[PDB]
Amino acid sequence: RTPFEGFSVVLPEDADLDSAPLVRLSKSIREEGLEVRSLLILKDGKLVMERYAGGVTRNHNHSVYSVTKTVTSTLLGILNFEGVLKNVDEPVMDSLRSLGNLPFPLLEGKESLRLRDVLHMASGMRWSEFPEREDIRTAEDPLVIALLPEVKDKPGTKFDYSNGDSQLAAAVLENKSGSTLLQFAEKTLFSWLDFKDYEWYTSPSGRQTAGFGLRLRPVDMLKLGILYLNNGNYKGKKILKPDWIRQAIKPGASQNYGYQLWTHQFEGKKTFMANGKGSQFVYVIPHRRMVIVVTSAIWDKPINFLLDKILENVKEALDSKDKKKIPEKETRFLEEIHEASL
Repeated sequence: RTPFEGFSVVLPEDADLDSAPLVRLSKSIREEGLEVRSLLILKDGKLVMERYAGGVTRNHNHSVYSVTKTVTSTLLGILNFEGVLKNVDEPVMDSLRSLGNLPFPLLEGKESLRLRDVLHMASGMRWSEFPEREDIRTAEDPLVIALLPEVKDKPGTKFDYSNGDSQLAAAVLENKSGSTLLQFAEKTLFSWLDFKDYEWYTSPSGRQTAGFGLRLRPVDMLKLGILYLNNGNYKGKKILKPDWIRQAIKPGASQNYGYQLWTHQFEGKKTFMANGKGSQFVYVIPHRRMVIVVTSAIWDKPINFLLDKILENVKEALDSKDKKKIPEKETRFLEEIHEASL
């Protein structure tokens, strides 16, 4: 029960959760052979489950893949809080021209793209049809790769899940901040939330990749969720404007995609999440004051499989009549968590 970087560590029952469905969840993960490295559940500010796999400890980091997109959006949010980024309708082109060193053929046809359009994965650049889309992972300059395609659909109208759009969003951040993604994060988000043992893929150009490449501790993923849960406040420090969060969670071109994050529902009520391939999640449930964090290596199932499983059992934990603290229940809980660790 020793507090962990601000967080009280408690039994599910201490936060009005039945531990039994959480034990069943953890057992089901094991016996279905699901490679879940971390599963953290926070409720009412208390860390009620902290499940690590064999070899994984509190201080290990994990590739978070598309969770990186949400971090990118958060950093733009911070620029908005600081007043530097006034308006999501400003053309991305203003930032591209200001950065410079970008040949005109990369810029041609992109004069209408708004920051909103790239945040929404709605640039109109058909990333899904761009044969060299994987080059953003290895090229000298990811921004150059992001600018190779032409704008074909009216910006803001067509959803196409794109690392290129994330990178164009990051260009706005670079121009307005004077810093790369990681540089700005270390001045702001990562400093303010006391992140530890993070790493972010840095291309030869010095630019980070906006859509992927960040590695984080699960506890740091949890803090990112807390920041949104508390409407842009972390431990009494204002970091995001409420208006920014409101816009960020509003569906754009896709009925379920805001500013580099997904909307969802739990108990019929609006929720939202960062997520990444292989089943990485930062899942925020405002009406229950909960954040759920997951890192995994599940490559043979869609990410909704693990998400739905977790949410089913969390619902059972909330609805259960059996919420009394009983030594037998503590032991089965602690023993299952131990087993998962082996």
